[PDB]
Amino acid sequence: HHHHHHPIEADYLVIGAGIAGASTGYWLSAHGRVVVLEREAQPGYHSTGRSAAHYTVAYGTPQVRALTAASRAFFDNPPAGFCEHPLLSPRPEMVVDFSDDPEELRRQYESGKALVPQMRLLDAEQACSIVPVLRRDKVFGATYDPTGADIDTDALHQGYLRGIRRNQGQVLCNHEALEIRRVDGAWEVRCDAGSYRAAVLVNAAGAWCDAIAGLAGVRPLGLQPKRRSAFIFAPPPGIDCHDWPMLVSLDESFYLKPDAGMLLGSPANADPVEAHDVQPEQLDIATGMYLIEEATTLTIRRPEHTWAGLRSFVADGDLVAGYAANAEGFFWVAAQGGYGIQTSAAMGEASAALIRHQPLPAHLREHGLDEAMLSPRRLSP
Ligand SMILES: Cc1cc2nc3c(=O)[nH]c(=O)nc-3n(C[C@H](O)[C@H](O)[C@H](O)COP(=O)(O)OP(=O)(O)OC[C@H]3O[C@@H](n4cnc5c(N)ncnc54)[C@H](O)[C@@H]3O)c2cc1C
Ligand SMILES: N=C(N)NCCCC(=N)C(=O)O
Repeated sequence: HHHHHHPIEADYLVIGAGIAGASTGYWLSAHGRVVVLEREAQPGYHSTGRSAAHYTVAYGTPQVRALTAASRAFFDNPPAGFCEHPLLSPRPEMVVDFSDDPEELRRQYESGKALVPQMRLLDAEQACSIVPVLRRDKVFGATYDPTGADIDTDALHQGYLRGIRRNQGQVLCNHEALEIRRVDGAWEVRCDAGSYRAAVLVNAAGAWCDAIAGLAGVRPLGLQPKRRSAFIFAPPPGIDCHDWPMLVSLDESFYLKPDAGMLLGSPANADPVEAHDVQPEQLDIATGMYLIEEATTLTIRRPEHTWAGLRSFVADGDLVAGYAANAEGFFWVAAQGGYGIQTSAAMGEASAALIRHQPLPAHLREHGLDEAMLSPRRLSP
């Protein structure tokens, strides 16, 4: 009974315009008609705008580390015209043992060194020389990754979206997918003003990927969104922190990193929650501030900014890029966890290749990636 536009035909409908949908759509867009359907009025309102992203490697898991390592080539040397300014800024990471767990510290050093030969093992004095506000009594040693970097997430994100548009793709905000149905050989998505059809449905909906499967009648993966809060605060007068590394506790109880001339802190939490527009909890912010004030001489005045975002995982902690078993044309780009920005170039290129029934590109295979490692089929016996 209500008017709708005539349906729009495409080759791939991408649900979600965050880093997952943008990166996959970027690499698809040279090959066919891409339409990205995004619920919000902007593409980076959810997790992709909430990360203050950092890059490493040295450290998630074999699959995560391989996706991250394979992404660096694009970040450091993206195609001409992709963006105006460098995407990465140097920002070593120092993981400090505040627990007195030398065996764990040595484990993480040996493991990181295997992918990052410049990985170093520091004693407590060396850690305190690098971040001089550390309390020496609280520090037992550290690892140091000289190769870490900060990511200009908004430039990267906007570069992917711009590339889609330059290849005649569409990025449509205020286009929540409300219904999804397999109709005459295509996936057909109803948005509030009209419908969209394509042989391939690319589910890149962040914390909402299982909700999208629910609209489509496709068995979900068991994705678990987890809240992480962060805040920005001023350093004390006389503390010149702008060149400090990313500092993380060995047991991931907190982290602290410069963000320009301010400091970013976080309790590095992972509280399981439903997919929603998540807000910071006061106990998260108070805990992060408490732990920083205990580990360092800093005292924290009232934050300038607080927020939280969702880091969404499947059971094994690995990302998912692959067609659903038994659901023709439904492709998952999911379970980015805490790693969606730093893995986005390899995930985007790999997912687009697999959607198109193509082998993974050599340079990805050389970093120890294969289709099986990415597939949702591994979550089932
Ligand atoms: C505090 C914090 C720190 C982090 N640090 C880092 C870091 O250092 N490095 C790193 O790589 N990552 C980091 N992350 C993780 C990173 O934020 C996520 O992995 C990444 O942003 C996930 O991207 P996404 O595209 O899957 O999700 P999102 O950006 O949330 O995008 C999903 C999109 O789908 C849309 N959508 C949902 N349902 C529908 C629907 N029905 N119709 C249409 N659109 C829909 C949403 O509106 C949203 O825009 C951090 C995250 C947090 C919160
Ligand atoms: N880099 C580490 N070794 N751990 C710090 C995690 C930072 C991060 N990607 C996040 O908050 O999701």
